[PDB]
Amino acid sequence: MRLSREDLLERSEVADELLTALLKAGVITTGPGGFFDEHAVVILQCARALAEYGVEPRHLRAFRSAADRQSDLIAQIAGPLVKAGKAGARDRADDLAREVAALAITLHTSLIKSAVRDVLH
Amino acid sequence: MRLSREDLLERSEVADELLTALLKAGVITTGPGGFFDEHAVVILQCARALAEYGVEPRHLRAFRSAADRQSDLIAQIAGPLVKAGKAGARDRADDLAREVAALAITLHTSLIKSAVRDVL
Ligand SMILES: CCC[C@@H](CC(C)(O)O)[C@@H](CO)C[C@H](O)CCCCC(=O)O
Ligand code: NA
Repeated sequence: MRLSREDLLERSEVADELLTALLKAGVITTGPGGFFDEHAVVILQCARALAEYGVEPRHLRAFRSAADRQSDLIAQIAGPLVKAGKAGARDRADDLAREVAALAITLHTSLIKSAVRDVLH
Repeated sequence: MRLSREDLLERSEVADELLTALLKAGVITTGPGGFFDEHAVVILQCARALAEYGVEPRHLRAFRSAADRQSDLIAQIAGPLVKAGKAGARDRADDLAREVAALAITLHTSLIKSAVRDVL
């Protein structure tokens, strides 16, 4: 989805001032057309909950820098697979790259959960 | 959630060689108690599927590197909340620290999904 700023605030139930803080810290960004996506809703809701635990938007800036680097590693794997999707009537040619990107994200997420478990216990 | 190496191989359904390679490369590890967790099963499952698409275990090292650094940032945010847990009559409670850690991971995952969709 393509959400305006106001659409994002309504869906997230977060204050405009928190969104402004997250934008100015580079944590959240608009997509290339200047809209927000569905992930922005979740990011803003998590950021609000985290602010309530004393974590200010500027302290999430590292998460974003790391996410961008990981996204590039994932694109290296999935990008060349865009052309390899089945293109029959019933197919959509992007599905294979999406599947591969999703596997990589799941892998990565699980690695972080694992590493966190270990450092907190 | 405390899995032996055999439990991990049977649950993940991957070849012994793949696990061996992932261990050697540092991508998968046991916890401090010496065993594997439920996350290891998912990691192995995903790694096998990714291998089928071209991704060698060696190539997953960059993922592991990054995940460890992210866990260190998460520990810095969540670690101080261990002592703030709602222990009740107990001496300890890590539930707040776990919640903060879970939020942070969700946020980070969502940041990745957003960036991937943009790049692709
Ligand atoms: C939200 C759940 C995951 C997310 C995974 C992805 C594409 O970001 O890696 C996907 C679900 O597969 C969101 C979109 O529904 C997929 C549209 C195709 C875009 C793509 O190929 O990257
Ligand atoms: Na956009």
